[PDB]
This record gives sequence, structure tokens and C-alpha cells, in this order.
Amino acid sequence: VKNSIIWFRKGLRLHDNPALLEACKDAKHVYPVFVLDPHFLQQKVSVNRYNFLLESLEDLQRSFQARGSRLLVLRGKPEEVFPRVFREWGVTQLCFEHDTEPYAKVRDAAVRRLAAEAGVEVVTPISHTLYDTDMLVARNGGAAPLTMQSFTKLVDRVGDPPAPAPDPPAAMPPPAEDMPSAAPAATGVPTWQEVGFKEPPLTVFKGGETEALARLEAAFQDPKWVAGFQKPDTDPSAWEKPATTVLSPYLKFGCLSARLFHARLLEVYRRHPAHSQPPVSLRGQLLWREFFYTVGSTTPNFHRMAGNPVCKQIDWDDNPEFLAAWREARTGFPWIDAIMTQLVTWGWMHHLARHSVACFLTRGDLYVSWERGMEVFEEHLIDQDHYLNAANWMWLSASAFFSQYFRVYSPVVFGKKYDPEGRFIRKFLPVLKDMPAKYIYEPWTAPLEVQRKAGCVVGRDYPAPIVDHAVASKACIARMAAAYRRSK
Ligand SMILES: Cc1cc2nc3c(=O)[nH]c(=O)nc-3n(C[C@H](O)[C@H](O)[C@H](O)COP(=O)(O)OP(=O)(O)OC[C@H]3O[C@@H](n4cnc5c(N)ncnc54)[C@H](O)[C@@H]3O)c2cc1C
Ligand SMILES: [Cl-]
Repeated sequence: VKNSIIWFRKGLRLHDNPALLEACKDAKHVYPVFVLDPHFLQQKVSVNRYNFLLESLEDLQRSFQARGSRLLVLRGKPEEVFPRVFREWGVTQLCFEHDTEPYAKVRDAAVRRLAAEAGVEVVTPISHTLYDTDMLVARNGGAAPLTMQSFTKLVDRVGDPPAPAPDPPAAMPPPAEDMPSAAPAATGVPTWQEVGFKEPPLTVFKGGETEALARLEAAFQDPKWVAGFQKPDTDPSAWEKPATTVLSPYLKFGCLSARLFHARLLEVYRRHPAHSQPPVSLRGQLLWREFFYTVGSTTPNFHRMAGNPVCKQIDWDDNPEFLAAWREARTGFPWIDAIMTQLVTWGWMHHLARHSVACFLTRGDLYVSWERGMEVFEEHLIDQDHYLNAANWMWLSASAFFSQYFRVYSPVVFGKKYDPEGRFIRKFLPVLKDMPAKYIYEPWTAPLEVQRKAGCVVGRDYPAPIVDHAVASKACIARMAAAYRRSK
């Protein structure tokens, strides 16, 4: 008989899940498994993202329960847990969604050889990206494109991505009863308290496929907005209603299928002939994700500067004091500190807000390596993506893809063009809530009487600016021009 395991890592969803569909076909018993390391906090991960993952597992649990099955959260590492459960459960087939991350390749290749020795057939469909990214490289002559323009012409010749897979059946083959490793007390979904976190999450975005599909339908309530979407024209200061979809956490964990998103976009585009085109369109935003996945999965050392063949070797400063002030939202520039506060509280910021804080730390003002900034983003972002975080950090620091280092965002003027009254700043920096709008982006320029009346005295309640942007940005541009000349 056929007993199968569907192994969730990403792809935390029931819709468009070809690995789940294959596991369930002709199966007597199906074991939906997520493997959790109970000592992940011993040597990195904010409670905001880890609880987002836990909320995604609880949503999967309710979906399987509604279909007569159950999600098993196994504690341990995959190389030690799977050899046991293969024999105990009589497994004949192991299915999981393909993954191209570095550790994913080492981990999955080990699980492949263990299944082989146990007589278990392995099926690994592709469904986390729009396309088989290896097929895109092979169609391009054996190398990934290095520009978005060249990449978009490639996918146009390749054609549309595969349609989303059908829904799973209304009833699922359940796990066998009275299996010791499937005991409910040892396979439940933990809380953030039980895994060791002492501070509760503060983010307003809840995990799960249900929330992902709810947010998708909300975005498509106005097809005119979807059709005319232009990414560079969206408001980074909008927080009551963010200016973009905020689907990145759900796409990162696979709570939302990228192919379903793409299919829904095509349905709208065919009724709106004047819809926006790549790279600025909403479809173009998914192509950015596909582009960085295609380049990153084929480039060694993609997340580092050293050994990375696509990253410029820049002599970045080792300044812990600048990094600490940037990391702790005490730079003295309210626009920067407000966004860095949104990072630690929400775990998500608008794309152009990420631009501001990334440019400031690296090629704009402080000249600290983008790897240090990525380390800070990798801890707090609920949508942290190994390939996307790295690519955009190299972009913003002009180390890869982007080269126009004379374009420098002002930590004073940038946000003022969107939010002259500083509503975003008052929301995330309540110490400046009473400051008149004339000085909220430059609180040090406010006369002392105004600072006292507003209850925010620069130097006691809110720090002075750690740098002069005029001086600091001039020093950073001159240094980048010399680094660009020595790297020929
Ligand atoms: C320094 C820096 C680091 C970043 N780190 C990440 C990261 O770790 N994870 C992440 O998902 N995005 C990252 N991005 C990209 C971008 O900031 C987010 O994807 C976007 O803000 C998410 O909001 P949204 O879901 O509303 O995007 P939308 O505009 O609604 O776009 C929809 C989807 O397209 C994809 N997408 C959009 N913009 C980009 C982009 N620039 N690159 C790649 N894919 C994109 C995402 O999957 C996103 O969910 C980073 C940007 C910067 C400048
Ligand atoms: Cl600017």
C-alpha cells in the first residue's frame, strides 16, 4: 500500500501544492509533516517572524483538521527524524516543494539519500517560483541574465508560467492511528512562549494561507488599482493603509502561491489594455522576485561580498558606533529612526522606506557594509528572503546591479515630499508627536523654546544627528567613485 509524507518547509499552503496532490493520490495514509528544531535559539530570529511561522502552521493545522487529517510538527533535525519515521510509518513516497537556497540543497540532498536506502520515492515539484529557474538559465544559453530588461525578454519568449494546481480533495487520507512518533502531545504547534521567546510579537500582520488569500482578494477589490500599479510612485509613509500589497511575508513562507498571484494578474490585464508593464507593474514586482531567485541560485557566495563574482569589493568602514545608532533607531534623523522603529515593531516597511535606511547606512552616509545591514534586516523582517534581502542590499549599496552612486536620498527631504506633516514619524516616534511640522524632519533646527514646549529637547529626549548629511554624503560619494575606479 502507499503511505506518503508531504514535507512542509516553505509552501505552507493547500492551494497550488503539487507536492500535496501527488502525496494524496492513491494513498492509504498521508503524514503532513513540518520539522522544527527545538534548539534554534542557542547560537538571529525576532519573535515577529517566528510567530508568523507558527501562525502559518496553526492555519495549516486547521485546514488539515477540516479535511479529516492533522499536521505533525516533529521536533529534531531532518537527518535524524526521517530515517525513523520512514520505517515506523511504512513510507513509500516523500514529497516536498523544491527549494534552491544553499542550506536547502545540502539538507534536501541528505534526505534524498536516506529515502533511497529506505526504498522511498522522492517527488519534488517546483511551485515556490513562477518557473523552473534552472530551465530559465538553460534557455538563456547556460547563464542567468544580469539585468531586468534582458530577463523580461527571456520570460516573454518562454511564455506564461504554469497554471496553479487544482485544490486538494475535500477529504484527506489521515495518518495511521497509534503511531508513536505521531502522538499528538509531541507533534503539536508550539507557542512563542514555549520555544523560549520572552517578549511578545508586536507586528500587525498575521501568518497563514487564510490571511494570505484574504489579503490577495483585498488587493484585487479595485482592478483599476491593480491594472495601473506603478511601484516607484507608491507612498512609503502610508501606514494606516500601506500603498503596496504587503504580500511579501506570505510569498516568502509560501502561504500564497506566486503562480496564483500571476494568474489573477493576467485575468485583470486582459480586461484593462492600458495596464502598466514591467518593471514597474505588479506583475513586474513578481518578476523582480523571480529575477533575484534566478541569479542568486546560480551565483556562489551570493549573500556575501567576498567570493561573490557579481559583487563589487568596496572597502567598507568597520564602525560599530554608527551601526549601533542605525540599528537602535537613534541616528537623530526622524525619518530614518521612524523607519528603523517600523522594522523592529512591524517587521515590514515599504520598499522606498527600505531604500532610505539602506542607502543611509551604506553608500549614502555611514559607509558601513551592506552585510551588517542585511544581518539587521534578517533578524527583524517577517518577509526576510535570503536571495531578495541580499540582492536589494547589493542594489542599494551600488555593489551590484545598480551603479548610479551619485543618486543619494536625503534623510530630511525624501519623506517630506510624501508626508509634510510627519504623520508617519509621529506614529513610530511618539517623543516627537508635539513637534511642529516645520521642524519634525529637522528637530535640531527648532528653537529651544519650541523644543521645550513640545516636550522633546534635542540632546535629552531625542538625540542630535550623528552626522551632517551634507558632509557625510560628500565623503561617501568621493569614496565610491574611487572604489569604482580601482575595480576595473
Ligand atoms: C534593502 C532591501 C532589502 C529587501 N529585503 C527583502 C526581503 O528580504 N524579502 C522581500 O520579500 N523583499 C525584500 N525587499 C523588497 C521590497 O522592499 C519588498 O519585497 C516589498 O517592500 C514588499 O512589499 P509588498 O509585498 O507590498 O510588495 P509589492 O510591491 O506589493 O510587490 C509584490 C511582491 O513582489 C515581490 N517584490 C516586490 N518588490 C521586490 C523587489 N524589489 N525585489 C524582489 N521582489 C520584490 C515580493 O514578493 C512582493 O511581495 C527588500 C528591499 C530593500 C531595498
Ligand atoms: Cl532625495
